Amino acid sequence: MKAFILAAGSGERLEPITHTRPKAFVPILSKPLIEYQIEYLRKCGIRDITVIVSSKNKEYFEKKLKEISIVTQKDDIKGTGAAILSAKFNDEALIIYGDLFFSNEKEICNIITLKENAIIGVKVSNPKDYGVLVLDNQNNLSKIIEKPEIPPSNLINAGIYKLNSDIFTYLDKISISERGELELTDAINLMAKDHRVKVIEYEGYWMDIGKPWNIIDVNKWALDNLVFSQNLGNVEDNVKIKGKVIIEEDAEIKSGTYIEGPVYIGKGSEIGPNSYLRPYTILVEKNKIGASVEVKESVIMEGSKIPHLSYVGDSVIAEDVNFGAGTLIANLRFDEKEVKVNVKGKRISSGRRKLGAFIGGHVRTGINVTILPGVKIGAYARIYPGAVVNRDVGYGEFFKV
Ligand SMILES: Cc1cn([C@H]2C[C@H](O)[C@@H](COP(=O)(O)OP(=O)(O)OP(=O)(O)O)O2)c(=O)[nH]c1=O
Repeated sequence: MKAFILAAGSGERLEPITHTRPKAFVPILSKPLIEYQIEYLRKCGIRDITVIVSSKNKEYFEKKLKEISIVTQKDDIKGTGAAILSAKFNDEALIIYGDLFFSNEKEICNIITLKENAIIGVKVSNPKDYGVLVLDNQNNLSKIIEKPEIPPSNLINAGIYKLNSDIFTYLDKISISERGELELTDAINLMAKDHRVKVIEYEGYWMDIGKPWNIIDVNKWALDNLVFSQNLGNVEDNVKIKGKVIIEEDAEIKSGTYIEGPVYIGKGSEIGPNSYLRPYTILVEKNKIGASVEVKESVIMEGSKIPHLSYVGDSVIAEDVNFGAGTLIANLRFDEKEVKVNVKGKRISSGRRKLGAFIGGHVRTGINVTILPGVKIGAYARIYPGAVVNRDVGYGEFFKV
C-alpha cells in the first residue's frame, strides 16, 4: 500500500513560523508533525511513503527525511488536486494532508483494508470553515460542501482518504476554478456519483495546524495525552516540582526553579536558577530559561533562549530566538477583548481573551522590549532596545518604532 502526504500548501496563515520551516515540521513536543504522521502510517504497515512538497521546500524535506520519497508539486498549478497529480499510483493509496495532527492511527489501519474509496470525517464546532460531508441515506458520501457559511452538518472532511486510481479520471474532468486552484474535493465529488465512497467517523482528537495559536492547541493536547512524568535530566537541590513534568535527557534545572506541571522540558535545556515554569510550558529542545524568567502556556522551539527578567505567556516562539533581558510579552489587551491576529491580510479573532505573540526563527529582541498581544514578529527581525512592538514586524526587519 502506498501513502502520499500532501505537504505543498503555502503555509501563509501560519507565519511567522513558516518563514523558516514547512508547516510539516512544526514541533509537537520534541517531534515534528510529519514524524507523527510517518510513525502512524508505519504502524499500519505503510512504508512506501511519498511527501509532495513545493519546489522551494524540496531541499528542506530531503535533508530531514532519509527514508521517504519526496516529489515536488508541478510549479504552474495549485491546490490539493494539483498535489495528487504528482502522486504516482495504480491500484489505490492512502492520502493525508500534511498539516493534520490526530491522536492515533486506528482509522488509517482500518481504511486501508477496504476495497472502496473511503474518506474520514470528523465533527468540528466551526464547520463553515472546512469541507462539510453530506451523506446519503446509506451513510456513504453524497457530496463535500466547501466552506458553506451555513452548517448542514457537524461532520467535515478530515483530509484522510483511501482512494483508488479512479480518482485521476475525475481529476481530469475537473474545471478549476473560483480560487485559481485544482481542488481534490471537486474530483471526489464527481467520483462519488459513480462510485461508492465510504465515510468513516474519526472519534479521537483531530486538529489542523492552520493558524499559529493551533500550535499551542496541539502541543497542549500532546502534553496531556502522549507523555508521562519522567526525569532523565539533572535537577539540583531546592527545585520545586508539582504535577506532571517531563525532563528530557541532558536537561539541567538549577536551584530556585519552581515548576507547576504539566510542563515539557526538552533535551539539552538549561533552566534556572530561579526560573518559574507554569502549566503548559513546552520547551522543545535545547532551550535556555534564566533567572527571573517566567513562562506560561507557550511553545518555545529549538535552541531558543529567554535568559533574564522576562515573561512569556500564551505565545509561540520559533527556533534560535534570543530575548534581550527584560523583554516582555503582553497576553491581555487594555480593553480585555478577544485578541485579533493579522492572518493573510485579514483581522482574525483568535477565540482567546489571553494570547501573546508569535515570534519567527532567529529573531533577537533588545533589552526592555515590549510586545503587544497577538503581534507577529517575522523571522530574522531585530528589535531595538526599549521598543514597543505595537504592530506586526516583517520578515528580516529592524524595528524601532
Ligand atoms: C495541501 C496542499 C495545499 N495546497 C494549496 C491549496 C491552497 O492554495 C492552499 C490552502 O491549503 P490549506 O490546507 O487550506 O492551508 P495552506 O497551508 O495550504 O494555505 P495557507 O497559505 O492559506 O495557510 O495551499 C497545494 O498547492 N498543495 C498541497 O499539497
